[PDB]
Amino acid sequence: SDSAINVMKWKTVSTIFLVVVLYLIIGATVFKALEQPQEISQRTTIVIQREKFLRAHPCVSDQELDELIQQIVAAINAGIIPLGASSNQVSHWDLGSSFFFAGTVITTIGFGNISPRTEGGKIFCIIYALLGIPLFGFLLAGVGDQLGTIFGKGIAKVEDTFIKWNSQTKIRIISTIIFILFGCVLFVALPAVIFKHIEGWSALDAIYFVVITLTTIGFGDYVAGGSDIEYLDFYKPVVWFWILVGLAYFAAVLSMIGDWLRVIAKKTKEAVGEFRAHAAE
Amino acid sequence: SDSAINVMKWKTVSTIFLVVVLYLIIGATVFKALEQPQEISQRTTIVIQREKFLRAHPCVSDQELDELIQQIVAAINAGSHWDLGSSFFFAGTVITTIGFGNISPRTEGGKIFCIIYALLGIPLFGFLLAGVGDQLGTIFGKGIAKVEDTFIKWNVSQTKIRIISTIIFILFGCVLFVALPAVIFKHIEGWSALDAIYFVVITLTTIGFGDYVAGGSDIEYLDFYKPVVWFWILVGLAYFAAVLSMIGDWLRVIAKKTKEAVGEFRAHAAEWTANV
Ligand SMILES: CS(=O)(=O)Nc1ccc(C(=O)NCc2ccc(Cl)cc2Cl)cc1
Ligand SMILES: CS(=O)(=O)Nc1ccc(C(=O)NCc2ccc(Cl)cc2Cl)cc1
Ligand SMILES: CCCCCCCCCCCCCCCC
Ligand SMILES: CCCCCCCCCC
Ligand SMILES: CCCCCCCCCC
Ligand SMILES: CCCCCCCCCC
Ligand SMILES: CCCCCCCC
Ligand SMILES: CCCCCCCC
Ligand SMILES: [K+]
Ligand SMILES: [K+]
Ligand SMILES: [K+]
Ligand SMILES: [K+]
Ligand SMILES: [K+]
Repeated sequence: SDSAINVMKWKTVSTIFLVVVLYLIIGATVFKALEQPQEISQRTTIVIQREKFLRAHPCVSDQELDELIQQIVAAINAGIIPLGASSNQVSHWDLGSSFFFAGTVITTIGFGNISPRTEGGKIFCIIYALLGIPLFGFLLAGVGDQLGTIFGKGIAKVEDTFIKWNSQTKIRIISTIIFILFGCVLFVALPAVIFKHIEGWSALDAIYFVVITLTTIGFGDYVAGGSDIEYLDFYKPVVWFWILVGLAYFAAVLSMIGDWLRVIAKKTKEAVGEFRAHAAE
Repeated sequence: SDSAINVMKWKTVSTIFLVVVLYLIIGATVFKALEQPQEISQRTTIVIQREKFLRAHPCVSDQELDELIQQIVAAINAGSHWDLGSSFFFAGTVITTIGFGNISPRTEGGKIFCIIYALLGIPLFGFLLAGVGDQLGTIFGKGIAKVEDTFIKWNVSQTKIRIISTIIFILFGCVLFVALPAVIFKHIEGWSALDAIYFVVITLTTIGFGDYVAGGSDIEYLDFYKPVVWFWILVGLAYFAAVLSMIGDWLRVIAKKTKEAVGEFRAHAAEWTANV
């Protein structure tokens, strides 16, 4: 029965779909709860700064001020810092920042602090992506395998010495804790400590950047290297290598959580089973 | 030899690594080629707009202008952005990992909630998107059951018709998932021809720069539009996941061919050299 299993699939997909829809509603409501306050409190305190310099210089047209701000905002997206005290500046598409940008594309982090304006760039980026993404996948699978058997040598020693009197399936719980623990050391903690001390970011700002970068949501609200500071150039290529491996590690993490959410479904599936079964005597 | 196979692994990974590294250098050089010009040409034509606004409105001092720019820069860090709908959008950007980032959490809590929202939401979404991939997958399977009987009872027959089935995937696919939505984005947002195709590939590859975001301007939006784009993403993502996988498998073959092509090149060479 080829279509009997497919009916059992749609009943699965539709149920999940509604879980996601609900999860989007939960997230939505929590975010507009978290962010509506700081929005209106910065919105109300920006029209203080507007009407302070609306009435301080009426000799400028006053309708043109909002035009001017839109002219500055539009040029900000090309990467400007327009100032009287500073008119000579770095490039956003230098030898290195374009190489960064290839990175943002093939990883699909896509920070977007750098985005192509040139019609050609867009078209080259389309084609650069569609081939580069699947390409990178192989590197990242390879680095996942390489890291995968690396940690396999770590547990071969640990699953023999901790073989005292009394199990197989229970030491599977202890191996996974040491993954997540030692993992979140080199790939979340240690790089966050370095970003904090190098970029100058907060404690959370650096952890947040790490999860945003290595999940590959990559907002761009934080980008490591993106200010003009100094940069030791021991720094820049370490972060490349961090991403390369960090991505691989998170791909496992997110898969692990994926498989956790398999079980927790099967458990709540069976837990609804027993809840329906007893049903008030 | 447990380490003889592992040396054959690292020789694979390292060779790929250098392909990617080289590919990054190729892309880099092409982008700085494409984009260095438009950078300096917009940089030089923005200090025209600066020094025009001293001369066209001397009312403003040179000193208050740098205050003004700092007032704009400070407001850039804020960006309603977090209404009923735009936060729901933002959950979408997170669990899909498109992450347009036109909306990003400023609140310490938002960041922490977003970390946790992502780590659980991403794997969750994966299942929906796998389900929609399966559903779409057997949908197109019914499309080729009809097409692999009418064209396989006459001319140039099978395993080469595997080439013709995959062209009709990519063709009919790029119709509902690249063309048709790009046509609608062009006419709704007001974007160019390329701008809409570019947004599509950027959104559905999930690079999601954010330089284009469908819904992200303050245009009047029909209550038909917003939830169509959701549904577009939901399916569009699935379709591209296949596409990018297909290209992935293409790059398997081309490697195996150049692997074997180096094999024969070394083989005739090394035996030519050896006779001496
Ligand atoms: C605004 S800027 O572009 O002009 N400044 C720079 C910004 C970032 C980098 C860089 O390479 N950072 C490490 C890195 C590597 C690969 C990937 Cl994929 C992502 C990241 Cl974050 C360099 C210059
Ligand atoms: C600058 S703004 O945020 O305040 N304005 C808006 C921006 C976007 C939307 C919206 O609903 N887009 C549809 C959508 C949904 C989910 C995903 Cl993953 C991608 C997309 Cl394109 C609405 C308002
Ligand atoms: C200061 C750093 C904040 C990070 C706090 C850790 C959050 C990680 C939670 C992992 C997801 C499990 C949520 C459990 C809800 C039942
Ligand atoms: C964050 C909560 C999302 C899932 C709802 C739980 C009920 C399970 C339905 C069987
Ligand atoms: C309108 C520009 C489209 C170009 C990219 C489409 C794929 C063809 C590249 C070989
Ligand atoms: C060792 C694998 C060589 C891979 C070559 C990739 C070809 C891309 C050409 C567009
Ligand atoms: C817009 C033209 C790009 C051509 C790329 C070819 C580089 C080998
Ligand atoms: C972009 C072309 C890469 C060619 C390298 C092939 C080495 C086997
Ligand atoms: K992204
Ligand atoms: K992004
Ligand atoms: K992504
Ligand atoms: K992906
Ligand atoms: K982005």
